[PDB]
Amino acid sequence: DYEIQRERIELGRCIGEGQFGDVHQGIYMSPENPALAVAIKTCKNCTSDSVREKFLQEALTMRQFDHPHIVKLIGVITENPVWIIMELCTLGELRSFLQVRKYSLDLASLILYAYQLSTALAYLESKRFVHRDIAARNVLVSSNDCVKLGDFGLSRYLPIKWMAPESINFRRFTSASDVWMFGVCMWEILMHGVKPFQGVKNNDVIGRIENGERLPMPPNCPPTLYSLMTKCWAYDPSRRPRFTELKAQLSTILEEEK
Amino acid sequence: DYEIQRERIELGRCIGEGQFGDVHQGIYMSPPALAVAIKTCKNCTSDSVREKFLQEALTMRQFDHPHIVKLIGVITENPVWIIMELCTLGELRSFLQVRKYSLDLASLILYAYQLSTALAYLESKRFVHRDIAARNVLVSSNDCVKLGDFGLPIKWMAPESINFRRFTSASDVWMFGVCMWEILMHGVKPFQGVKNNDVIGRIENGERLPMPPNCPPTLYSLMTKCWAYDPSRRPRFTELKAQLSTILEEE
Ligand SMILES: Brc1cncc(-c2nn[nH]n2)c1
Ligand SMILES: Brc1cncc(-c2nn[nH]n2)c1
Repeated sequence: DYEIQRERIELGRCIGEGQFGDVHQGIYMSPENPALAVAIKTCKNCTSDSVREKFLQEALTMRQFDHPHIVKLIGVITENPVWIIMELCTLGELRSFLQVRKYSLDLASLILYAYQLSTALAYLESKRFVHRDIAARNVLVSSNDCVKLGDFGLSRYLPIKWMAPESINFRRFTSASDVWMFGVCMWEILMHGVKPFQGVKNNDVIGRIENGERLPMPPNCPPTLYSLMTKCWAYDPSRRPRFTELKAQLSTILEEEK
Repeated sequence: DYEIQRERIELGRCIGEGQFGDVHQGIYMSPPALAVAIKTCKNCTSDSVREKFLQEALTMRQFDHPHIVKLIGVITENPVWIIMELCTLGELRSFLQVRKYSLDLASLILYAYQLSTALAYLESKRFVHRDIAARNVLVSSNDCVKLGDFGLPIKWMAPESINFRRFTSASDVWMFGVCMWEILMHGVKPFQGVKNNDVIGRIENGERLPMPPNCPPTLYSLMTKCWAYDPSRRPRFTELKAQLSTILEEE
C-alpha cells in the first residue's frame, strides 16, 4: 500500500538538506497522473537498521494524517537506498520565502498563513496529537496562497526560543505548549522570517519569560492580532486558548483588518 | 465581585438536597424580581467547610454559557448562601424517569447536543469537570438543559481514572458517553447489580454498555468512540457536538 516501485520515481535536483540525508525533488509516474512532482527524503547511513527504524518512523506518523495544510506522504521505498516520497511544496521553507518577499507580501497574506496553520493544528488537536515543534522553519510553501506543516520526525530533538516555559523547565509537551509555539510562529510570520530573541543566550531566555518578558509587537501588526499572541503566551498552560478558538479569531481578524 | 445583601433575597420552598445543605427556590430583587435557587450550608460556622462550599462559586464565576448554570451571587455572612439561576423542572435523571412515556427521541438527542455544547465550552477554557452524569444536569424547560455541580462514580469513570486517578479531557469524553447512554435509557443507572470493584475487570476485558432499545445505531457508534480504552483514540467535544447536530437533524 505504502511501498512504491523505485522505477516509477525519477530523481531530480537537491532542494534541501535533512536530518538523515539530502532532500531531492522528483517525478512519480503512477497509473493516474503522467508525472506528479514529489519530494524524496533520502537516508545516508540507512544500511544500519537502527537509523532505518528512526528514519521510517516519520512515515509511520505521517500516514495517520490527511489534511489540506499538512504535507502528504505518497509512499516509501524500504529497499536500500531507503527513500520517503512526499508531496512537493515548490516554493520551499516559509522563513526563506518571507525574507525574500518582505517588501511584496501584504498583511492579508500573512494573516492567511497563520489561519491555514491554525486549521492544520486544530486537526492535530482533534486527533489528540502533539507536534512538539511549531516554527516557521518547519512550514513549507506550496503556492502564494497555500502553506503546509511538515517535519514530523523532530529534527531538533534544542528550540528554547520557541518552547513554552514548562517544556524548558520540565520537558512537558501538551496541546497548551503547542499553542505557545504557534504564538511564536505567528510573530515570525509578521516579522518577515526573523528569528525570536536575537543576540540572547538560550540559558537567559527562561529567566526573561519567568520575569514576564515577551516578544515585542511587530511594526506591521494589528493590535488585535498581538492581543491574540499574548493569550498564547500565558505562563499558566490552563489559561492558554485552544486551536478551535484561535482558528475562529484569525477568521474575524482576516476579514476586519484587510 | 458577587457579594449580595441578604435583604435583597427572599427564601422560598425547598426544591432539592445538596452536598452541604438544602437547596431552596427564592426571589432576588435588583434595580426586577428574579426567581433564583439558594444553595445553603448546614455546618458553615466551620471555616474549612465554608472554604470548600464557597469554592463552587469561585469556579462558577469563570463561565458564561447558555447551557451552564449561572452564578448570580454569594452571601458570605452566616448563614452562608450561594445564589444561582433557577431550573424549575429540577434534576435530569428524575425528569427522564417520570417522562419515560412522554419524551420523543428528538428531545433525548437534543439534551445530549446541549450537554455537548456546554462541555465543548469547558474544553475551550481548559476545564476538566471530573463528574459528567445525568444526576448533575438540571432541566430549565422541556427543550433546555443546564450543567450544574461545580464542586465515587466508578461506573461513569474512564479506566485510567479508576486505575490511576488520572482526569483529563479524554476521561470527560468517556463520562459524556455514559451520560448519553443514561439519557436514552430514561435515567437508568449504568451496570446494575455489578459491584464497583468488578467494573474495571469488565472494561479491561472489552465489555461495554449495550445499545439502548430504539436508539439510532449511528448514535451508539458515537458512544463506542467515547469508550475507546486508549484515551488518545477518543474524540474531542468539538467533533461530538458536530456529530450530535447531524444526528439531531436526521431525527
Ligand atoms: Br517534505 C518537502 C516537500 N516539499 C518541499 C520541501 C523542501 N524544499 N526545500 N526545502 N524543503 C520538503
Ligand atoms: Br443550582 C439549581 C438550580 N435550579 C434547580 C436546582 C434543583 N432543583 N432540584 N434539585 N436541585 C438547583
